[PDB]
Amino acid sequence: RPWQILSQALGFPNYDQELWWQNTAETLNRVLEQCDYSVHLQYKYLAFYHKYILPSLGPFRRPGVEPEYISGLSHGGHPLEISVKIDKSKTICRLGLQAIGPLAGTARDPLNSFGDRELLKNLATLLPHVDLRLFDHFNAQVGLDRAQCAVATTKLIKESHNIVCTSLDLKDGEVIPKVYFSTIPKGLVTETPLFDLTFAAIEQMEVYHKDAPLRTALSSLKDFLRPRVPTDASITPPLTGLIGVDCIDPMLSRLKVYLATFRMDLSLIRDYWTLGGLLTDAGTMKGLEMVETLAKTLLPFGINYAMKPGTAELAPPQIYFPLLGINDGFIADALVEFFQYMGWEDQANRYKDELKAKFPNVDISQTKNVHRWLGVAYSETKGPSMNIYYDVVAGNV
Amino acid sequence: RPWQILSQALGFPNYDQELWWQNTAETLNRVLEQCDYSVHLQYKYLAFYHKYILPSLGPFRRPGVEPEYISGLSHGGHPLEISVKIDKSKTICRLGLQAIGPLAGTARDPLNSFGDRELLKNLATLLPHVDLRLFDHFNAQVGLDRAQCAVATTKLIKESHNIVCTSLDLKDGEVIPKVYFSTIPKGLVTETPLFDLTFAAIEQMEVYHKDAPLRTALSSLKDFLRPRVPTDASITPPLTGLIGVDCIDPMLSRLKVYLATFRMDLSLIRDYWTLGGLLTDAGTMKGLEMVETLAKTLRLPFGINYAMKPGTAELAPPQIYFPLLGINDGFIADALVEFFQYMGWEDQANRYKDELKAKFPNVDISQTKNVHRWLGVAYSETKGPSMNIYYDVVAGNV
Amino acid sequence: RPWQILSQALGFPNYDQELWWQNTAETLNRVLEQCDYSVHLQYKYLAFYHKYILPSLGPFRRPGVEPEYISGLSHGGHPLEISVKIDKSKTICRLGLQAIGPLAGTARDPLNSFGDRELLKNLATLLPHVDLRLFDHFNAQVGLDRAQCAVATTKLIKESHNIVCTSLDLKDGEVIPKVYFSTIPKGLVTETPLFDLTFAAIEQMEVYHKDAPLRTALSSLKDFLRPRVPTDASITPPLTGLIGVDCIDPMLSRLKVYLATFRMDLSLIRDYWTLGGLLTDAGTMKGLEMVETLAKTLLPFGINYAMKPGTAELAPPQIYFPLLGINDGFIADALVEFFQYMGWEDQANRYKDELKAKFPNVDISQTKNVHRWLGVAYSETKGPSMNIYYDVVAGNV
Amino acid sequence: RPWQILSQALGFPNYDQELWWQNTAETLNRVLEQCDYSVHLQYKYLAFYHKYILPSLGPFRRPGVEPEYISGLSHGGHPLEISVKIDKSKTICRLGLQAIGPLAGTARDPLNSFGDRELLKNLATLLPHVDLRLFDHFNAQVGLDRAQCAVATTKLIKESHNIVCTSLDLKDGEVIPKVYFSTIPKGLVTETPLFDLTFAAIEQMEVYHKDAPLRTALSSLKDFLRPRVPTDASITPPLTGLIGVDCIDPMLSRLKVYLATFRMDLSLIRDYWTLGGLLTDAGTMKGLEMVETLAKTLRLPFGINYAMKPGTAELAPPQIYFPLLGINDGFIADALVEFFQYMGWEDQANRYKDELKAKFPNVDISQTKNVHRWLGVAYSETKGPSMNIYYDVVAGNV
Ligand SMILES: CC(C)=CCC/C(C)=C/CSP(=O)(O)OP(=O)(O)O
Ligand SMILES: CC(C)=CCC/C(C)=C/CSP(=O)(O)OP(=O)(O)O
Ligand SMILES: CC(C)=CCC/C(C)=C/CSP(=O)(O)OP(=O)(O)O
Ligand SMILES: CC(C)=CCC/C(C)=C/CSP(=O)(O)OP(=O)(O)O
Repeated sequence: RPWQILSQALGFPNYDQELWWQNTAETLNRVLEQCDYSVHLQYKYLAFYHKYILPSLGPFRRPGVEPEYISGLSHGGHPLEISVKIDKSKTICRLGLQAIGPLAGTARDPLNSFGDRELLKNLATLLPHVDLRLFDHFNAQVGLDRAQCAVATTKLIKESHNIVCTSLDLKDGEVIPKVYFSTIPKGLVTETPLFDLTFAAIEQMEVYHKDAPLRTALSSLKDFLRPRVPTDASITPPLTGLIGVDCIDPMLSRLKVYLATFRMDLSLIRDYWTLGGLLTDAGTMKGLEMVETLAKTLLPFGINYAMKPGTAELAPPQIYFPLLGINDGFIADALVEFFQYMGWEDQANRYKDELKAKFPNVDISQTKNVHRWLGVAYSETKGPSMNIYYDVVAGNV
Repeated sequence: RPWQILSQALGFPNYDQELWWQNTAETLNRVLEQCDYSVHLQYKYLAFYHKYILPSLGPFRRPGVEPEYISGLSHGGHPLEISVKIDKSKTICRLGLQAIGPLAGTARDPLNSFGDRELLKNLATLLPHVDLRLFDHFNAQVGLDRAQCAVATTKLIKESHNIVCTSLDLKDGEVIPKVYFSTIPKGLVTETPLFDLTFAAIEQMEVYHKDAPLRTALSSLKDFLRPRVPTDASITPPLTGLIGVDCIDPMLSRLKVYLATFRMDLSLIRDYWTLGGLLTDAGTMKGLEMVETLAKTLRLPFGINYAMKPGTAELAPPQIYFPLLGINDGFIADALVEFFQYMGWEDQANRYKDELKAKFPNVDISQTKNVHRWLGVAYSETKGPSMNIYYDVVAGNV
Repeated sequence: RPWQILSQALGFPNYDQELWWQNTAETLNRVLEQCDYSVHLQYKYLAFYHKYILPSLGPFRRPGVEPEYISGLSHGGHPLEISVKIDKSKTICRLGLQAIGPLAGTARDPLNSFGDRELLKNLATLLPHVDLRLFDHFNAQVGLDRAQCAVATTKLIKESHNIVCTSLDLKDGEVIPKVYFSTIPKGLVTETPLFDLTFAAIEQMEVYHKDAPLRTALSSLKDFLRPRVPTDASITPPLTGLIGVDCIDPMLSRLKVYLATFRMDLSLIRDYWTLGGLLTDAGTMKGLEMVETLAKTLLPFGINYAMKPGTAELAPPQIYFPLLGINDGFIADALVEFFQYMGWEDQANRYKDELKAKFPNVDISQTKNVHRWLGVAYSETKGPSMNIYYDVVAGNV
Repeated sequence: RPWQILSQALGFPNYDQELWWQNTAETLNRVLEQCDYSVHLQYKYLAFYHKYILPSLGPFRRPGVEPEYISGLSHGGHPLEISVKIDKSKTICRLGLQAIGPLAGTARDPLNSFGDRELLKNLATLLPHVDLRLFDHFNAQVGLDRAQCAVATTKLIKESHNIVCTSLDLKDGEVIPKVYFSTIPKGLVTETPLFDLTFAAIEQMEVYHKDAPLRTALSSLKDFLRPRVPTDASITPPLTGLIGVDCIDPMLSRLKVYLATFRMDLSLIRDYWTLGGLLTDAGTMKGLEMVETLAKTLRLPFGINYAMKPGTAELAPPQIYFPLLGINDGFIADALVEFFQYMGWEDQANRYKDELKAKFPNVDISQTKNVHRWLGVAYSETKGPSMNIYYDVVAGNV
């Protein structure tokens, strides 16, 4: 199998990398097989993962070895998730990580401020269409100096000592990077409202200055958000907690504004999904029915508003449900049910057996940490989709 | 001597780093001695240089070995300069380089777009006061993607295939980084006027949005520049060719707008120095007299660098850079002696020549015309007059 | 194709590595395909080649860039050859290289004394059955200190400033390393006879002390060689110029003693092949007829005497014919003829078309440097075989 | 101070290297000062240490972070010691380490078989007189393949999962490497007597084949050892546990055979020191009196190290190593003062305690029992008496 062949051919520079491979790569290869990637792409993505991602992952937290940097991306503190994005017809695999610098979580780098960009630089000489300009824009607007990073660490739990996260879509035959910047450290240290910071960073983008439609969409979103998030500097959910961009040509990149909140019920889902009554069309409502059904059939909730240059009008957000603490066999049975409801019979009929085969070392009827998040979306052009995020290390140990 | 001891202690990871050391470090150690740095700071800076700068300099261009990336920073194509900044009371040493990535000047990195930031990241875990926000801001506004970088290379000579360069001030026992971003590649690829792209990038700075005084100073500079630099997309002089920032807290960083031009005479000097009559105070006029005198005493373009600080509403006189490539270095030394006497810096005058010879022991500097590359002169209200002398260190050694 | 997929997935740390890949890896992948390696082994070997060999190859000599170290392994000074070993039924691909240290050919490393062992160390943590003890034994007996290496360089042409060479057999599904140590630098600097040095280094092996049969074989070989190679310190071919070992368990390793000479004619072939009349059996003679025929149908000639612990009796050597300067289309037509004579009809019928497909950038009817060496062997148990060494860079530029 | 300046100039590639520096370099700089190394040599050695030794030390074992490889070189499992060698006229500093590979103590490298050679290769391009031939010889004779290394790990406690270690003498402004190869893993895996495997490896040396005098000295040592060490395959004392060489021209290298044993009293000391009566000369007897006196003034095994040089036919007295782990370090300091007075080294006696406290400022050395780990004593016909004091530097700092 590719993951075994690459281990034979490449070995490992060090033991943490070897332990990362032994705890993730068989799962990754399985996901790729299940999603119908050809063998040549399996090799491509696994070889890429070996060379670029393994060294980015830092030490492998395990009994007796407590790293200096502890990630919020997973239950055991490992800076890695693997996700799938499921349509009617097809499934795409994606990696989410934090790239860990070698002084991360110590005085010289308290918020792991440098590793992700270093990874992106290696990707920019690897891949012709990687563009770092929006990364650099937002790193400039929300990043902090060393002293400020140290102040932020005294105000934040260990699992939130970060400023950026990276995801890599393994799509078509390419690697497509996207990043998310956190607003909280800058809000805490500057005592500036999260809302003001978020929109000020956005309004200073080059593309915002050139694109009237984006400015119109952003003004509707600010109207919607202003009354719903804090006006003061407090970290009171609901709040504008992340800004996401795609590492592509800025005029093509989707700009994402992510809300985090700890309350969700039907009223709130409806409010978020329709932007308080702004969106009342049939596509929107069909999406809403999906999301309501999913909630009935079934960490903060997330709401992600995505905007593109050239589009004046806002769409429904993607909504993220946290699943940590809920039985993974229950979740699987629920998703089978939801897939049937969506008419995705094939996905329903394979979901549970494929889930087990992804995570052979664990008994999913006994685990509660393997499914970590579920995202749901509905797009006027693309259709409905569902994003499932897995704590791959929890699924392997 | 420190440069020799460090060569013995540390060796070299490869032969290009060894050649960079054998052509630069003895000079650098000399400069630091001549500037009255203590032995401990000589070690600090030479060890820093070995660890951080040698790998950043890439291959050492030499007969039989042509790198893929050729720098415009020096005559022989070497991405390094060493400068001194001279006052009444003190002299400080500065390094200027381009950090060369390992695929620089090839399809995967046509304009060497990544090495300087990588160096800066390493400096940010080394030094507590290094700040990358303004670097990242301007890299975002004036940097180009790979395909654009490839287009730019078809429109620029090999020595101008760059977007950024870095200087490191070796001051107060610290290393203070500053960078300069080139506007030309973006201007060429986007067919936008240099003046428009320069000020649009500046106007999107976070600090510009928060600081009324900086906006006001910028606004006076634009009024001065707009009728003097092109309004079209042409690359013709005087032009806004570089944006400089200091890699420190954005609220403390000096923002620089550098003009390049070929034409200079006393009336242009006055125009640049006084911003066409805007500045008429005694300090300004005393400065002007100094700069005129230097010009009389004395091909690359002239430079004119307008430096602005958040919290300051008013423009000061720029620093003026005289290009010295092609002029005999013994003449330049005699000219500087003369100028130092005129400023009343007798001690600097009496040591300049002997010190120059001792900086460059492997070459006869009276026979060279490329060792002195630039001379910058400045006057400050609070700080006094200063002179910046930029040396092509490799031309001084090979 | 694997070589293209790996280039997409891995990129290159630097431009010399990229140029090595662009001048060799398509050829390598072609060789592996032609030899019926499965796709999974093609990936294994090409990924291995990317990770381990590319950085070992040093700079890529090209117009305007003259490295400090110039290899004798190829016509353009590149430290690389690809060879095939052909039987009746099957063909095996092998890599020959010098691993170039980053100070090679300069005062701090005048004879490139360190790179090969550094490569072997990385292989010893990659591959479970790699054994370095014989490497270290011979490096101890024939290696030189810095001053001695500098003296040797004043007495040797630039293309012979080396002490070790490495080959990697890509066999079964493994990588099997072998090395060759040169005796000449130590002979020159110490003014010791090459014969004395060679046998003294051998007689100090641990396995020689434990294995009576090897000592008996070695005593017959010394009897045969003593009158034929110099008794003085001169570098007068015929001479004992290399010692070869396999980097495996010393009790399994073949020990090789390689003679170089500039004269070969029928008398001498017969003398070398039969060890001056010692070997007169039917297998030996059948081998001799092969070798004579090959010579008629068609750098020093080489003669390689291989011995194994547990075997008291010497076998016929492998004989190496240099082909540099001879037309590569002529060579191909000759080999087709020789293959037919051996009854290897299938090999004959595909040789020329496969050769062209290995080296598509060149016209083999116009080149004289692509075939560099040919080795012929006959083994009592294994049968006849032929080793063809290609200047892969000459075949690509 | 140099250790601080280098930390400022160089920083650290990772947090384990930073912790190694923060627990060792201040001590090391102190030792070098105390030994009257000039500031330039202090820089030379501390910069060398930063570049070459810090990466070789692997992870810094500490609460919450357990490495895969645990060294027997120190009490806390840290692969580092610092020693001083004291004469009448001078004191020199030595580093002892294991160079830890990145897969050490795991399936791909169970006995850390590659790191020390890799360090030595880097030293061989750094320093002109470093020679790897004897290293490679003994690595060939006593080193093991992966499967054998895995077998050995099942028969040895974690702290003895090693085959080699390295010392670096910081002498004459140079770095002089030496190594010690363990015989036990080969003895265990092959079930061969340690005595037989030790001498078979020695007897295959190129220099042994060329040097009649060394063979003769070896022959006298074997006669002495054969009735004292086991004839069977057992790992019981006194045993031939290490072979030491200097990484120099084989014809100049001292070959060492190190015995380990637990039992010592005055009659055993005499036996080891005189080789059971073989040596009876005045120098030898004067040495013996010294060593007896030290023993009276004063768990790891005792060591006895027999050092032989090509061209010398006759055996000299060994160096004897007293194990000091578990004994109070204030007592040891008082004992050494007493011994120094007895040797007539008044100045060394008068400074020993104060200097010890200044070497280890972060710990109260009067409360510790692991900081002094070994004390070696030697007498040489030509050179005089000497004392080697080995410190667990990390135990002196944490
Ligand atoms: C770890 C935190 C803060 C939230 C977990 C959920 C998460 C990382 C959503 C990322 S948005 P994304 O995966 O990029 O959604 P798509 O546009 O790729 O479909
Ligand atoms: C314009 C071209 C071709 C190269 C750049 C010229 C150059 C080295 C400008 C340096 S300005 P700088 O050294 O930063 O002067 P200060 O403001 O530090 O006094
Ligand atoms: C470059 C020089 C000195 C000779 C060229 C021929 C050469 C390298 C023969 C190697 S012997 P080898 O390839 O290992 O023969 P096999 O036992 O592998 O069949
Ligand atoms: C025997 C065990 C458990 C560890 C080795 C003990 C050790 C550090 C011996 C060093 S002998 P050494 O420092 O080389 O003495 P010198 O001959 O240099 O005077």
